[PDB]
Amino acid sequence: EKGKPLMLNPRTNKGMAFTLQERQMLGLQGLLPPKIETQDIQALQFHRNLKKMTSPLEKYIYIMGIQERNEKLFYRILQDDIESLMPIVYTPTVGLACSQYGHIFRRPKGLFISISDRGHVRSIVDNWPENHVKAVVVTDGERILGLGDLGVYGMGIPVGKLCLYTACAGIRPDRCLPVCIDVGTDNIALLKDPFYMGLYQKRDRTQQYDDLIDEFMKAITDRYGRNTLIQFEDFGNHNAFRFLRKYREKYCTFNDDIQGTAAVALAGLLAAQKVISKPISEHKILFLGAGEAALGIANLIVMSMVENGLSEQEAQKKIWMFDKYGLLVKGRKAKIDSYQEPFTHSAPESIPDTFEDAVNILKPSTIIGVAGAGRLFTPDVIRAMASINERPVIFALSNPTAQAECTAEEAYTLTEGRCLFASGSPFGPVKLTDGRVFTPGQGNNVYIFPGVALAVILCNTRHISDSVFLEAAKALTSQLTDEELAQGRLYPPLANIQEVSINIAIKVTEYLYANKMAFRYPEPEDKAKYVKERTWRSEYDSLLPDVYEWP
Amino acid sequence: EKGKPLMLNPRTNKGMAFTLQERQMLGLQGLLPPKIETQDIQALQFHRNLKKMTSPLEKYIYIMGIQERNEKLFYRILQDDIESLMPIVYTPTVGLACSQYGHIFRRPKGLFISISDRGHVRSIVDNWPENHVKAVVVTDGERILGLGDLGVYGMGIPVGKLCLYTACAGIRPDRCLPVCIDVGTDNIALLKDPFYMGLYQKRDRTQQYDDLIDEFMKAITDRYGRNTLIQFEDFGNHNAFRFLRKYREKYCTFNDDIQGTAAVALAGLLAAQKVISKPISEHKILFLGAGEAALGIANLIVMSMVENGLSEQEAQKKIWMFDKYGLLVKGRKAKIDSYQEPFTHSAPESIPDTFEDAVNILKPSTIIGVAGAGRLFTPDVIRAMASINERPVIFALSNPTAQAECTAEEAYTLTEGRCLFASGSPFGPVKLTDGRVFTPGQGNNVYIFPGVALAVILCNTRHISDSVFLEAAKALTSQLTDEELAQGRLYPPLANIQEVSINIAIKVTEYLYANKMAFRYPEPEDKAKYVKERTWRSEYDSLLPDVYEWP
Amino acid sequence: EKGKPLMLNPRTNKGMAFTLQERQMLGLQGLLPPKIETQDIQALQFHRNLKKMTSPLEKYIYIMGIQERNEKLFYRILQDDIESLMPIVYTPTVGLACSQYGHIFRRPKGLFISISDRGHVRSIVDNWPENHVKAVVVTDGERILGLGDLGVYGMGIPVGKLCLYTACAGIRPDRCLPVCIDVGTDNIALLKDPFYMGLYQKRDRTQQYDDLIDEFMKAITDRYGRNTLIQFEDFGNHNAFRFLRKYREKYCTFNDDIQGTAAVALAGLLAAQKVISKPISEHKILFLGAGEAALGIANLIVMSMVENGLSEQEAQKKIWMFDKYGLLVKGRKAKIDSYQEPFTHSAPESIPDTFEDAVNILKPSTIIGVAGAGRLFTPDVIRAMASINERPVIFALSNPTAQAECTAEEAYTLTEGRCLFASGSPFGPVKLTDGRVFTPGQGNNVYIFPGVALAVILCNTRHISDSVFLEAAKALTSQLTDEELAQGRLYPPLANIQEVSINIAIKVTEYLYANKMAFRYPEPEDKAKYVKERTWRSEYDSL
Ligand SMILES: NC(=O)c1ccc[n+]([C@@H]2O[C@H](COP(=O)([O-])OP(=O)(O)OC[C@H]3O[C@@H](n4cnc5c(N)ncnc54)[C@H](O)[C@@H]3O)[C@@H](O)[C@H]2O)c1
Ligand SMILES: NC(=O)c1ccc[n+]([C@@H]2O[C@H](COP(=O)([O-])OP(=O)(O)OC[C@H]3O[C@@H](n4cnc5c(N)ncnc54)[C@H](O)[C@@H]3O)[C@@H](O)[C@H]2O)c1
Ligand SMILES: NC(=O)c1ccc[n+]([C@@H]2O[C@H](COP(=O)([O-])OP(=O)(O)OC[C@H]3O[C@@H](n4cnc5c(N)ncnc54)[C@H](O)[C@@H]3O)[C@@H](O)[C@H]2O)c1
Ligand SMILES: NC(=O)c1ccc[n+]([C@@H]2O[C@H](COP(=O)([O-])OP(=O)(O)OC[C@H]3O[C@@H](n4cnc5c(N)ncnc54)[C@H](O)[C@@H]3O)[C@@H](O)[C@H]2O)c1
Ligand SMILES: NC(=O)c1ccc[n+]([C@@H]2O[C@H](COP(=O)([O-])OP(=O)(O)OC[C@H]3O[C@@H](n4cnc5c(N)ncnc54)[C@H](O)[C@@H]3O)[C@@H](O)[C@H]2O)c1
Ligand SMILES: NC(=O)c1ccc[n+]([C@@H]2O[C@H](COP(=O)([O-])OP(=O)(O)OC[C@H]3O[C@@H](n4cnc5c(N)ncnc54)[C@H](O)[C@@H]3O)[C@@H](O)[C@H]2O)c1
Repeated sequence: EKGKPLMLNPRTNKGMAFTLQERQMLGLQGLLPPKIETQDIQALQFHRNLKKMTSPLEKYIYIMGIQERNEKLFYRILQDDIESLMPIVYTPTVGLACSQYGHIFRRPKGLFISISDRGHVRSIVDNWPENHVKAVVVTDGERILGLGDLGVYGMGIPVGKLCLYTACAGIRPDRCLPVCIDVGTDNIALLKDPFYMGLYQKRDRTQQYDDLIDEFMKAITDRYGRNTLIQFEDFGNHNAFRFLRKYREKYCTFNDDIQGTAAVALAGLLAAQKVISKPISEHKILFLGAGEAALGIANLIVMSMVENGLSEQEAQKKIWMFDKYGLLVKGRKAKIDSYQEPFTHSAPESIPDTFEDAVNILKPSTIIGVAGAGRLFTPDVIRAMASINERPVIFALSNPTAQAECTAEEAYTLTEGRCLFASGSPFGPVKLTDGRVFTPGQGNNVYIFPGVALAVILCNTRHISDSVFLEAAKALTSQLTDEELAQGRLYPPLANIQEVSINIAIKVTEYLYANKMAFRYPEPEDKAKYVKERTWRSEYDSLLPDVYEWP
Repeated sequence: EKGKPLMLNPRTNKGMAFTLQERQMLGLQGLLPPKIETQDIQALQFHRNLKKMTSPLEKYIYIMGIQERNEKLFYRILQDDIESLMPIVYTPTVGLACSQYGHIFRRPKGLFISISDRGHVRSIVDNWPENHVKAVVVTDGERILGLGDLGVYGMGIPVGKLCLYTACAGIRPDRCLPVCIDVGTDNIALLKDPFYMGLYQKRDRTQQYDDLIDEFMKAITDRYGRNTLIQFEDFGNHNAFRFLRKYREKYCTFNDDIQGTAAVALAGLLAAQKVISKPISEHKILFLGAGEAALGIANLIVMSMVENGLSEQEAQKKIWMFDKYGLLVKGRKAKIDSYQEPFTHSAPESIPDTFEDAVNILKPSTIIGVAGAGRLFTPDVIRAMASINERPVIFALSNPTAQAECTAEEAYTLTEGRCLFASGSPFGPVKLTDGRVFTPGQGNNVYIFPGVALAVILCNTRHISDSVFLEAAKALTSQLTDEELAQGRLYPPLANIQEVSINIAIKVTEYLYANKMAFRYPEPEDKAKYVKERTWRSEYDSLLPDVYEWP
Repeated sequence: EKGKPLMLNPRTNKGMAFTLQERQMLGLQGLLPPKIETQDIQALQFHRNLKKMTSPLEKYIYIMGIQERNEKLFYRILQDDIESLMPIVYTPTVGLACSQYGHIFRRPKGLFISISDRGHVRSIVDNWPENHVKAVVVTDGERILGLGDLGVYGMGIPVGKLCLYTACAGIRPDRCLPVCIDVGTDNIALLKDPFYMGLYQKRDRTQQYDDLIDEFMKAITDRYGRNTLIQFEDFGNHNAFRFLRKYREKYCTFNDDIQGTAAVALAGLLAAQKVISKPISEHKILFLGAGEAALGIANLIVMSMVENGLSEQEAQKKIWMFDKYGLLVKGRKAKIDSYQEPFTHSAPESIPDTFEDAVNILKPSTIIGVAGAGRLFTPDVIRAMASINERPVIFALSNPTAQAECTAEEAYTLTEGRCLFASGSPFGPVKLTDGRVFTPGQGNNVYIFPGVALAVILCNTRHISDSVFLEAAKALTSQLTDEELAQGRLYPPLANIQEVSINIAIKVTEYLYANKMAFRYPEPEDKAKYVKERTWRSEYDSL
């Protein structure tokens, strides 16, 4: 294939980096201006132009323009300046982009499956032109973090996340399939817009909803394979969580809100445990929240303790949960689900009404907040920890920032800089009155999903075990240098997310083979060389035909 | 477009004549054996192989195999050895090929329009992939010369004739469309064959026949234009002749049996008139036959005399016709059609019963036989001419050989080598008893259809006048050299059919412009250079991309 | 995809059998005659046309004509009349067809890699349009059995063999890559030919040649994967045997003339054993030839014996070899390879000068002829075996009839119909004076290469062990029914080559999974169903 098509296909288009010989031999001569440049100077021109613009939204449009024009240039510039541009391509900007610029550019990307297509979903899946899809990321656009129900404009989130699959772990773009399921929207801003690109109905919440996600799962799987990696993104928590439970064993699926959070959470505790060298039986964890997030993080703490010499039942007894109804204790007015049982214990003689009370009586070394209620780590709660512990561990994991349990500012000032703090929220550094400055711990799911996704795909793995995320957690924290642990870092620098994501992938690859969950044989002797060699790269290929004389 | 497709398209395939650089740059390297040859040595290999085989049928299969593989090589070898291979590609072999090898190779070529497709013929025409069809040749396969009703196996005839359009006049192959109309067959050899490729019914002879040919004419014309050249080939004479009359004015159409015969016939008379210098009023023509052939040849004699100083009514009086019912004379038992009127005259006082009688009483300088009855030029008839004339002109034009009015052998022996003889039939040389050898005149429609077709297409002419064939006749005979006229040649050597066909085309081009029947403007100053420059040629083009350094 | 290309593509072209529905839908109405047919009518039409063709060479040209126009129809008619058309498409008439091919017709197919393309073999491999090649057959065409050095015209043989891969074992044609390596030719009649299609040079036998083969192996493997089955065919006996040794551990490779021959020979010997039940102790095998053919048969025989409770070197003691310098014996004047050593034994008191003398002293139960020197199984040799043995086994395997060690005629007559005889030659039935009628066994590599190939591809096997060929030999003989063994058949009928080939593929698949040589996971539970439902078929698809 030669001529114009080479230029209109972003997967092969090199633009001005088309060699003179390439332009002449492939019939491009005259279709480009008469000047050869390299990926280097192409990339340099873009970085320079991005430095002139200041709006994140404007940066999104500019860089997503390239992704449609020149695939390899897009992933060069993305990887050149990854810490700055991960927040532009993905959260928080992608959500802001979808909402505002859905109606104006109207450029279709990925696959749209509406409830109108019940019974014929296989035939919609058959229209996707790529034959070896390895990674599917799907949304119904119900809960875009910090905006809400954006309907089909949700498509932007799977696209953005897949960009990071490629940028961070070098997963092949052609092997990725962003999907948007349209069951309606509850947002009258969209239902009353004559220019809305989605179905004009309230979200279908009937059995037809559950049957369509079922049909989609079957359909993707029947074309691409049983081992096809599937993530649900910005679904309603109730849907996302019950779907993880329904499909986790039948399909190759994992969920960032539960399992990525658990890996990122544990990674941070493990980092905290390297500076504070506090012994295993000196440990007691108290959760604000007892939902799927708490259960997921808790499960992974239990499993970590069991690998370090404790017993499942010993590890469990070091973990307490406090939900809406208060502390979770054997025999109480409020419900206790059978997944919560393992962390529901015999009451201590004092029973608390507030979380503050619960801290004072239990005296935990670590509080983890996953309630999504708001500032429930109140100064009295933060103050009480500083009192009970030399170095208290305070994780305010609830997102977004409004829902977070406490700020970095109020966490560090009220413990006079002695707490080991992490959040999902982006808090800036905080300056105490003695002069010294604290940069808080920022837990980010991008630490986990790229490396995990790459290992599962490269191994042809069909089931993602809890131990994957355990192994992910250890792999992340094992990359913190002794110099970095002394400066109070709980998480590697995002600038190194590539090296980080690949080492996690090598270590999960090692785990999946060692435990007979890989189907890619023969098994490699060296798992490092196996992955470092199957990563997609942004360097331009030669498209030059091989001309040579005959001796 | 590059790679395998270049090789599977016979219009671009060069086979072993693909340059090393072409093979490397276009992605053919390894798809061909590792040896470069030229058209020269390709052509040489074929000629050498054809010399080892002796059956015309075997020569047909071998050479038609190339036409499907390598278009330009096919037209090189065809033109290299044109006198030998015109009879293989076309009549008489093509008819013999169709019959025998229709059922075995079963390779579809050209467009099939069946009576099953009444009302939807435009949509069948729309399936032909070439957009600028200039020349259409169509059969219903009813009367293959010297075989009969071959049904859809008739397709071979239009294909073969189009081969000669290209070989003889350099008309573009891509601009040619062979067509086969299937209305059934009356041949039970085909209707009882389970492997027959055509419709299983007797030929439809109802109004639906006339309506389908109408719909086909409209359809071809509505896609390709009003100026699109159309010939009917091996239709039943009644159909071929009444269709010429119905469409001749509405459409750009001409018929070889009537108009090609008239041009070839007149060309021969004009040649005879250069050696015998017998004056215009010393001339009297007697026809055996008074049908469309006689009328067509007669019309063109009248028009030739009128250009030389006679009057339409004077010229007519020099022409007599003798059909089944005898001599055509004002007031006789038998019918006289209004087209026959002009050559129906007042009776001479003796009235003949036999053609022999008619010769003796009228004493014509020329007898032309177009009756299709058989040996009606009996020795007494041939003898009577030798008696009445120093050099009698005897044209036995009825085809095939069985239907011919007399042989060359019996024509030359019974006039003791004094007759100027021509036939449509291929008679070998004839040796008289005084030693000397006569090569007879062979009239061949290939003298006329290539040159005429090229002029009409190159001029965007919409109507083919009688004067075209007049001009064709003069153009043919004007090419006989004075040396050739002394040896008794009535027709140029077939070995030079290319030069001959192109000069005819130049001279018809001159006529069509001079008489405002051309639509291609601006009109060229020099009509020779206009045609010599628009001829398709068999030389291979370069497909090499233009690689060059930048100064 | 649409219209004319759909007809010009032999993979898709159904010809007259394109349904009205398809024609309406795919823009074919008008491009085809009115008539609509079924594959049954096309095949029947074709079988009739072929029967009035007189020459086996005229037949080749007709059927290969269909192969270039309608691939489905080509494999239908081939499978329909598989026994008669097998020797048309392949051995022997493919060799004769090659001899006078590339002159009159000279259509190109497969992949041509020149010694001129040195260092650029990857370009050429990348020019092959198919993306999922699983089966490569390669030749340099130095040793076409019967004709010899046919240079670049040897391409016809890989093409011939891949046709049998598909016809016999239902290996997908679009996953087959015939390859001809052009390194020059020593054929003088062919170098002087101006219309020859190869390099006008003598065969490059330098290091450049060995490097080219290394580059080919690496190129095929880089594009299509390390799994890719690579089969060498009609290579020089010198190169084929040494390239097998070199590559068979590194890549997924086998050689038909060594490992295929070995497997078919053993299968015959094993069939002979069910008939006569000679106590394994009494077995004594004497080869005419000590070539890599003999070494391949010998290796598989000891593996059979070891598997039936003999120790390795105790089995080797039962096998004697005799070449151009007489019996292979310890401290002999002539030269012995390190692969010939295990079948080189201490000298018996009297050292045989002649093969007859070798038979009388050693008094063997079986004689295997693989010397390609002609009629060395002399009447006196055949009478000796008849006298020493109740049921003597005589295998005359030198392939071209004229250089077979003996005839069925000679074997059955001079043995009073007591001998179990196989050859590689197409000998007819033999009628003795006592009125009994003997049908000699025809050993044919087609019993093995199809089923083995399918199994290795389907199991994503990377190394093909000696045991695969031992298991294939056993799989072949087990196809023989009690009636067939009673009638004294040594091979199953060729008419059933498909069933035979697919049963062999199933047994080899079971062995490969059982011995951790299959890398296709998940492991199937029903191997017979796994293989049967993965075979490509001649049945037209819907478009
Ligand atoms: N590059 C292509 O255009 C292409 C397309 C189809 C097949 N192939 C060939 O087929 C052969 C078979 O593949 P294999 O099983 O050896 O692959 P593999 O064993 O190298 O990889 C194991 C699995 O991971 C996938 N994979 C590998 N690298 C990846 C990446 N960067 N992103 C996402 N997924 C990735 C594969 O599809 C496979 O499912 C390969 O040798 C390849 O050359 C190539
Ligand atoms: N903005 C968003 O898009 C969004 C929405 C929902 C959840 N989330 C995040 O995802 C996670 C999933 O939450 P979930 O589905 O388990 O919610 P849930 O209500 O099912 O469970 C959350 C837990 O917090 C507890 N809780 C609620 N209010 C409380 C209070 N005032 N005091 C103490 N405990 C209280 C609940 O009892 C429960 O145990 C949350 O941690 C949240 O950070 C984000
Ligand atoms: N060669 C191609 O692929 C192609 C296709 C379409 C259009 N064109 C271009 O469109 C322009 C317009 O054409 P034009 O009106 O000047 O043509 P023209 O005036 O040279 O020819 C007059 C007519 O005769 C036809 N013609 C010319 N040479 C012919 C041949 N060898 N056989 C049969 N028919 C022949 C033309 O189609 C036209 O109808 C041309 O300059 C040409 O380059 C080229
Ligand atoms: N074999 C074939 O495929 C075939 C078939 C028909 C015609 N042709 C040729 O095409 C031409 C067209 O013929 P047509 O359609 O005008 O036929 P027609 O019958 O319409 O006219 C032929 C003329 O010959 C005359 N004729 C017939 N028998 C005669 C006899 N015994 N004596 C004197 N005159 C006699 C007729 O009266 C008539 O004037 C013929 O000249 C013939 O050579 C060939
Ligand atoms: N189970 C069935 O009924 C059935 C039948 C036909 C195809 N399939 C296909 O098999 C797929 C499974 O994936 P896979 O292709 O990796 O496993 P597979 O079992 O189809 O592959 C086995 C190996 O042999 C190859 N192969 C299979 N059939 C072949 C043939 N006839 N000729 C040559 N090579 C052949 C394959 O490329 C692969 O390397 C399914 O997605 C399905 O589409 C399944
Ligand atoms: N069984 C089958 O279906 C099958 C298949 C393919 C090939 N073959 C045959 O395998 C044979 C291999 O032999 P090759 O010709 O390639 O030579 P080779 O070098 O492979 O082996 C021939 C052996 O015979 C010996 N030899 C030569 N002349 C001799 C003589 N007069 N007496 C005793 N020994 C002699 C040689 O020294 C050598 O040891 C071929 O003849 C070929 O026809 C058989």
